[PDB]
Amino acid sequence: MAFPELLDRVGGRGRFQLLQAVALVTPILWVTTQSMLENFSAAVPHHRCWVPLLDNSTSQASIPGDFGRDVLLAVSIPPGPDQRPHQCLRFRQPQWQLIESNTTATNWSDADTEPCEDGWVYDHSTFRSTIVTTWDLVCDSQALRPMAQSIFLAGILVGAAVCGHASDRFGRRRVLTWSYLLVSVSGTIAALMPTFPLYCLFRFLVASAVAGVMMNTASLLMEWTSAQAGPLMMTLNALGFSFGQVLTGSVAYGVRSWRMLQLAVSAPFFLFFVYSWWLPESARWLITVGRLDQSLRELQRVAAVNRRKAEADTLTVEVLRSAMQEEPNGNQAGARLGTLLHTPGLRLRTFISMLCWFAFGFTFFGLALDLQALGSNIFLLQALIGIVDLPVKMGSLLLLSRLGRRLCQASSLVLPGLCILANILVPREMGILRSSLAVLGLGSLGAAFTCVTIFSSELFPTVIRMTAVGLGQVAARGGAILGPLVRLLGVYGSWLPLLVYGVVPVLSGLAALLL
Ligand SMILES: CCc1oc2ccccc2c1C(=O)c1cc(Br)c(O)c(Br)c1
Repeated sequence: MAFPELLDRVGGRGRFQLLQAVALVTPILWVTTQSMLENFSAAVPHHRCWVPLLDNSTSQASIPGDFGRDVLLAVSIPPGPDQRPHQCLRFRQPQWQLIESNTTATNWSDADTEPCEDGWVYDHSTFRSTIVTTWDLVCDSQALRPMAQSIFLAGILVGAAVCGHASDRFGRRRVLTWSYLLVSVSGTIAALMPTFPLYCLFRFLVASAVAGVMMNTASLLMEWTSAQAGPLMMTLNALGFSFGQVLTGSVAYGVRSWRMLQLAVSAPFFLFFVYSWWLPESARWLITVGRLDQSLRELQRVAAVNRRKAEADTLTVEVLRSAMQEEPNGNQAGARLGTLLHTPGLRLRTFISMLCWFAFGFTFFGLALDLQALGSNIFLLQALIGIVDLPVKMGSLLLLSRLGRRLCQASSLVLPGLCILANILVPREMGILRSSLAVLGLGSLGAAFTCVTIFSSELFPTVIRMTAVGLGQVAARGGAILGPLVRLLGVYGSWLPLLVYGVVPVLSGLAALLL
């Protein structure tokens, strides 16, 4: 009397699973908002150096002559690479000579310019305040944003590991609801810190709790349903991320202050926590540990929801004990890691699998967090990524049976990569075509994640099937951390970050055909 018999006899498809799927997919949207808020809360607006002549009204009253704002801006600030006033320099001694056109204003030495020691001036047309405006992440401090994003992703990884151990030892629902509470508390606290390091630490905690809640939601959604309806729930979970993208765009358009935006994003998790208590605990894990009475109570409850009390009556403790006896043992999990790499037949498939996992995190998170440089309307670009993803994710499922198994991975990585590499070659004059290629590039990478999850299981044997999938997750998380740090290469040239973000997926796709 295995557990699947009990799950089928109490009802696997009836009602209850739909309600549980809704209640566990709703928080995924806000999980996505928390993950991708860093694009909007930390946007860098156009800035110019602070000038006593222009900004200070006391010096404004002392100006001899009614000089226009553009004239004074040209007098005070050297021109920049894009014919705009330069961001990080200022004339120490106001140059009245530059106004006259009889002198070619080209012989300016760096010794005549000094760093902006009196602050900066930011435009507030599109954003009222970001962390860059608040803590002056400009010039010499421009490299700290990728550090913050990498800290967030490392927090995701550490939280995933810690919550894995905690859910293995204590259960699913308890860790899930405590993750809800910790998300809410940590976000609310982070929305009020005065200094940058405290903000980074509390974002680290938020990321840890987000990883925990995502993993526990996935596990609970998978475990309470029969194997026949698993892919439908996985597809719903995948669509949850696109809906979260759309929600992130809408909410970021709604609120233009980073503190208020963070508070609004972190608020609904308390409402999730308050009702998370009513959710039934997973019966299989309760059977595994040995709390037969609690598992029987949950089984009776869930069968009562399915309006199947007549079949629910005959459940007995001895059947539960037999099911516990029939549970497979996890002792061999220690040696499953070694046999993946030591076996030559298994070694080559793992390396190809890891590269596919690695390419997704490295490419997507290095670009999905940098929509500022890919276009002007960040609000429209954020929503379009979610919108384009849905047709591609569903369309890729149909493509599986027709063109075969092997060709799927290569096509799902080469095409998104080539679009990114085509971004450089397109002239900057055509902005409409320039932005469209980037949208299709990152938008199509969503089908890559969905494909690899299904693909990895079927290759490996059932004995080590679970372990191999876990290794791919670690590589994807590890590749995410290295993503934002690539943007530091932009000082050499603007095309350098895009070349790495395009070349890497292509090689991963081209090496994927050898499986
Ligand atoms: C925003 C969700 C998320 O944040 C992470 C941080 C570190 C490693 C993985 C993730 C991760 C995913 O797994 C993921 C999976 C699928 Br399928 C998607 O279509 C999108 Br979009 C994201």
